[PDB]
Amino acid sequence: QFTNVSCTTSKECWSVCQRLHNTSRGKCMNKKCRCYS
Repeated sequence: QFTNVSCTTSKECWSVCQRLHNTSRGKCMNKKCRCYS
């Protein structure tokens, strides 16, 4: 799903995603960091 968190390095979506939802896998798009199941 989407998160209002922007990014610079994929390292960021990861921790955000796993903390917020039961995930771990994440990757960012120029618009924002994004999470995946």
